[PDB]
Amino acid sequence: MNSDEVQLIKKTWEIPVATPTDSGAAILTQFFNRFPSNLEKFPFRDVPLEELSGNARFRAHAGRIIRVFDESIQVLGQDGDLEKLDEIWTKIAVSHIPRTVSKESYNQLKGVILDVLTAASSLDESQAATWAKLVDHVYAIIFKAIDDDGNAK
Ligand code: HEM
Ligand SMILES: [Cl-]
Ligand SMILES: [Mg+2]
Ligand SMILES: [Mg+2]
Repeated sequence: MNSDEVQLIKKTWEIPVATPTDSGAAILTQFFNRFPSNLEKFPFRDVPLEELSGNARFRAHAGRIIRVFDESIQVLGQDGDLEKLDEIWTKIAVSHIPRTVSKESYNQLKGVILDVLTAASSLDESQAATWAKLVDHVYAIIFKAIDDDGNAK
């Protein structure tokens, strides 16, 4: 990723990261609206869709997605970037093994994250592609740590 691309990610991230609560809720509500089976993994599985963002555990997970991306973006373009991303995302992958989060489930979330960011920062196609390169990189890291069903390899 060239220096222009890193800068673009950093600068466009400033908008959605300014509001972790709303931005994370946009991601996670969309995930559950499109792909409701994923609700069942959480303790808030029976909370009505319109009430999800009021649930504290929903808010915690929503905020985690934003914060982990923020941590990831912070390391870009500087020494140790690849190592630090591998660390971050390997740990995320292993953390979900006890919840059998499948590769399909991750891929469901992937498209929703990119959708939310594209809208939030008004990304053009080229800018969205730069974001997709980052996300695909981190997904490579996740996916070398799990089988298709989300178990350890
Ligand atoms: C960008 C992707 C994601 C990130 C960064 C993320 C991050 C996290 C983190 C940091 C935790 C806390 C782990 C702990 O208890 O120590 C967590 C828990 C959890 N995540 Fe994710 N997650 C992601 C995607 C997903 C997906 C796709 C699902 C699918 C349903 C999911 C389901 C869960 C569940 C069920 C928990 C445990 C909740 C509980 O124990 O009450 N996550 N996630
Ligand atoms: Cl579903
Ligand atoms: Mg297996
Ligand atoms: Mg099994």
